[PDB]
Amino acid sequence: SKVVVPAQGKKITLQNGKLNVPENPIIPYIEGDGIGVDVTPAMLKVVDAAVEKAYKGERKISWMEIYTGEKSTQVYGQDVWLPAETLDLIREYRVAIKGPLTTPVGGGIRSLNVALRQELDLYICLRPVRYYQGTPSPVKHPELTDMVIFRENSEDIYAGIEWKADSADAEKVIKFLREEMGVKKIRFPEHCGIGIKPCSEEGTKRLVRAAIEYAIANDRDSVTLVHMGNIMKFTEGAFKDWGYQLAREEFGGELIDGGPWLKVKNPNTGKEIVIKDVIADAFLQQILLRPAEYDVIACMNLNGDYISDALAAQVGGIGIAPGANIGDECALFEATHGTAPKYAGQDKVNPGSIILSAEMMLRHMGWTEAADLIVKGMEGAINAKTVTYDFERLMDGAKLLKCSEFGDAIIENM
Amino acid sequence: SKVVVPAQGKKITLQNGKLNVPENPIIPYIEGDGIGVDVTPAMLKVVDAAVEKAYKGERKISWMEIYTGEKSTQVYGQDVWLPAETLDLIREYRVAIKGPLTTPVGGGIRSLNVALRQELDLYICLRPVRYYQGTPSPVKHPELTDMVIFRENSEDIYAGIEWKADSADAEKVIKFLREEMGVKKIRFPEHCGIGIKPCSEEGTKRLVRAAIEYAIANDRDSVTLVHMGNIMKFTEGAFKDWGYQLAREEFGGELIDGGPWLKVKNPNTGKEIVIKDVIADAFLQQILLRPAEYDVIACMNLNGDYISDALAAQVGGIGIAPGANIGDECALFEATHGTAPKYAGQDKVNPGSIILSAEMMLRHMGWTEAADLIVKGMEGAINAKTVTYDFERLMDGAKLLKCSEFGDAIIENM
Repeated sequence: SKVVVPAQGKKITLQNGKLNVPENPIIPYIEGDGIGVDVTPAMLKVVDAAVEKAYKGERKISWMEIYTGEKSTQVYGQDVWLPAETLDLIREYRVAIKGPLTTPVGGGIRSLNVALRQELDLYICLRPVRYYQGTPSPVKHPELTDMVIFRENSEDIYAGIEWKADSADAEKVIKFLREEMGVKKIRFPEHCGIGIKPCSEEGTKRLVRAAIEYAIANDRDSVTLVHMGNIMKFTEGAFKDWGYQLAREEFGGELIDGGPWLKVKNPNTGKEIVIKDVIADAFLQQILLRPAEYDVIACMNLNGDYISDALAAQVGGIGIAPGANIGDECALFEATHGTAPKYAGQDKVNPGSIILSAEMMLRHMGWTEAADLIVKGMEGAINAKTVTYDFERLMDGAKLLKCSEFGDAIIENM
Repeated sequence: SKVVVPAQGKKITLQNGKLNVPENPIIPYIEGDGIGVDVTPAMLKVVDAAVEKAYKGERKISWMEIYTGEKSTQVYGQDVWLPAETLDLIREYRVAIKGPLTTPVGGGIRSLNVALRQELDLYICLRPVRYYQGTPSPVKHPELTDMVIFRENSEDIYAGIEWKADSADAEKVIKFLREEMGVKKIRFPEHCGIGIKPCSEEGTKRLVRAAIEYAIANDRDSVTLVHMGNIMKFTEGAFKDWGYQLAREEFGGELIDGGPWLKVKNPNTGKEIVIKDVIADAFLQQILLRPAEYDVIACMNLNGDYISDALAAQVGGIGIAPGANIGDECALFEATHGTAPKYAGQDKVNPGSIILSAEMMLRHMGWTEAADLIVKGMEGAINAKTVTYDFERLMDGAKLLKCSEFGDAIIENM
């Protein structure tokens, strides 16, 4: 019911782990709640422009609206926050894009962002953060940050295995812990809440396999594994050891000096990719202090969340950091920010994060000329100092532009 | 066996939740491994100076060496990393100080820092981070950071309840989760590692009671509760709700506008302490971007670890951030950094973090004139630009001083 398939357009298809992409492809998009009604029109107008320019008129995306979040209840019953349908059309048309989603409070429904990521097994959350010349930054030297994050999306504490304090189930599990497993380290068991953090071999190796394979494809200098593993030996300490095992076994890694770090062969280039580890709290500090020593990061779901958001802040963008959730069978590109409902409908917020995730969506389909064009576009709009509220409270002599007008400034510069 | 009690000195005593502190008190100190052999001589020389000056000769600390870490095996059997004795002498003499401790790898022995913190129920880890005028910083505006962290120390994932992947126990607990509790959200159960994160009411309220009581004592503007609670409803989401319940019930909190944030009465001053919440990933960004809006932070063990280390980096100090572990019955002041064994014995490392934790130790005994004197001392040593390797690679026209020589520069300036 209510999604209308367009007339002209063909579905993308998978053949030999590679995508066959039509000249006229169907790409679904979820508009988003709150500021989604503003940034999703800017993204469609500028992607459309960037492929009319790049392929001088021969390719054209056919856009199809699908639903999640608040707009879905409007469209069906107030009861439904993620229609079973949406999950099928992201896997069928293989590549889709989304704006922001908030979830109802308390009321059973778990973060919709993670319902989608987990129900479609999008196990790689990829978050590249680089500096755009001319962005107001908090830090002194932000040009030294050019990092790419592979945050694991299927596991960690972020899975949602938790029981309410004084639940009949919470008491069921703490009794099992004290009686059957000999756990003395629980300080207060009466009125206590419990969560489970799982970490496995086949889940941490599929994420670090993609992170090393991406360093090889893009001629990157190092892969850092971050983990708070001196305290959590068997979940984060295990992920450090299992990621090293994999660079030894599937990628032929070899010892530097005498440890712990390894050296890996680029087959396409013969350069030497270093594989290292930093414990995550020291890493949080390492990213402000010695940022050029780090490049590709591989980490678990909660660590990757905090590191990404921190790195995005460092370089000047809570609001223009691109995102992708990727799996073997499909992919979803998303805006990374909140719904921000106070400033919604008014067209003043920044569309940068959703536009730069449409860039990431275009590089993945293999349309790199239209994507390099959307980044030529963003570097000029900003060099020319013409920008949105969030970059103008911060600087001198910038001209203030609305959200629909800033997309038109991206087209001007490509 | 081997700790020698000094001849002149009396033990500190507790009476009515307050300390009775002798003119000639006994304070134990654990030297530390690695750079501990260098920074612990600087701390003793400068504290001794700061009380000969302040009390013109009438008070004198009697220091007593107790043991943990590497030096303990030297002193007893190679088998013992934390002698049962040490735990008794910290609780008996009530206030003690430590240098850094590393733990043996793998080999059963859990992080010695947390064995001490957990076995002595030091449930408040207090970490104040402020900027010292003239420190090389990564960020543009570091003077805006003056924060104090109450990291909870008894719980969270940081407790150490974890089982090896493919352990007989790990399979015991995942079978209980799938069969008896109906857990479907575990992506890969074969070859999977598990950890438990507990969060309770009597544990989160004793930590937030201290954080509000400290804001009242020191005339602070706000108390922020950080939690990644939109994803972890029942451990971190529970700690947000339980900390609000406590400012309503024991401190008379009242609603601002209409939520969620509260307003609390200062009885000593009638000013208005705001109680707010930020979800932890956005907080990590909020600390770089709007740092003046935050003051006292209350958070769980893993969150408090990452936030502290990040805040310490922001302002210019991985290596001069003070620390205290506090409980109802005793307290331990510590250096926050690693053992750094490469640079050990050579006397080149910074002694700032252990000295500034001896400051914190002196304010707690109630000797505030000797403590204000140790901070007059550090602000001048740095204004005068005379400093250690770690602050000299970073700046212009500084004179290079060794570690024992930098303590002598702190005495000069008080």
